[PDB]
Amino acid sequence: STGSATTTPIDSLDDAYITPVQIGTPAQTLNLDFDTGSSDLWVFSSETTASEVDGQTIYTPSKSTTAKLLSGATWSISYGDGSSSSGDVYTDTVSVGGLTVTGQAVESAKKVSSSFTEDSTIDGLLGLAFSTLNTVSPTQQKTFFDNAKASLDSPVFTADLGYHAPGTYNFGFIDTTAYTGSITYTAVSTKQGFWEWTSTGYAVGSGTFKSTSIDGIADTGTTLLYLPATVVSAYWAQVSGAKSSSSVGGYVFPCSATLPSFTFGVGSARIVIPGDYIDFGPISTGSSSCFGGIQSSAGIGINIFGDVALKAAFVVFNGATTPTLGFASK
Ligand SMILES: Nc1nc(CCc2ccccc2)cc(=O)[nH]1
Repeated sequence: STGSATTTPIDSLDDAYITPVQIGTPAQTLNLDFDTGSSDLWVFSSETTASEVDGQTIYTPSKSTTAKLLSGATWSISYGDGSSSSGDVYTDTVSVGGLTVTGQAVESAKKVSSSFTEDSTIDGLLGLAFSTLNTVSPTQQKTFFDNAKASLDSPVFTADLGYHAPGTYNFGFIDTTAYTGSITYTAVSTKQGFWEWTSTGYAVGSGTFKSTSIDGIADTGTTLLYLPATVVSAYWAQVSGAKSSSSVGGYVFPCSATLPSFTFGVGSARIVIPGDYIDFGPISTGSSSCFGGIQSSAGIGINIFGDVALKAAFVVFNGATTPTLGFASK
């Protein structure tokens, strides 16, 4: 089997991407944030505290003839950015772009943190990291991709995120028309439960390539590109007037600047992130100070190849016996 679904930026800055998902019988379609950096499929629901729901589409398990409460099971997650959610668990039928899993764990939110309430565009998360990170207790549950994998034509999914435009998640096949040149595959460690790999280095604009190992994660659920302070300083030094602001919480730059590109290495291959991808717009409405899309990973403890990086590539999440990641230009 295979599946294919379009993924859409939630706003004009590509702050996150949503993908429609069918849950239950009859289908209830929710727009979920496909997150290769976490491993819970959770949704806003009929059970979510009423004051914590503000425009999201909710899953109502009582209206699904295939929903079954998973006895005694609860979940609670806290993300890298400080947001959180928790609740109980059903198993139900879940489909993505024509691909169906029966008995998928659907984690129904009883509580969500304020950032989720405040964003009406995201109805929940669909985790695509390794199932070892799933938070369901006392019996850990499998991700959508883990459940689907055996049935897929090939045990893979791909992320093709758009810059200011729709993109695609495919399951079970590689669309050879969706990228240019070849796909370069690179080793993955699953020891932290992430798609963790090692970049071979970087370049800033037309500058020469610096060969240096950067360990990090391919994370569709993180918006920005988080890299070591030395690398991030080298980037922003090329932007006149750019400064790290402790009050804002990162590098900001004059909105009138034209930003240089940033290149990262995958083996001998190179993925080029155009300068415009790094512009996250005014820090507050009407400001002429803009927020940078490349930020220091210092004190978050891990480098993160988030959407800023991934949207410059066609990305293969290869779930073979020994997982690997592939990157191509596009
Ligand atoms: N990998 C990853 N996932 C999340 C998911 C939660 C989320 C979703 C949209 C906006 C804000 C928070 C948060 C995070 O920091 N990293």
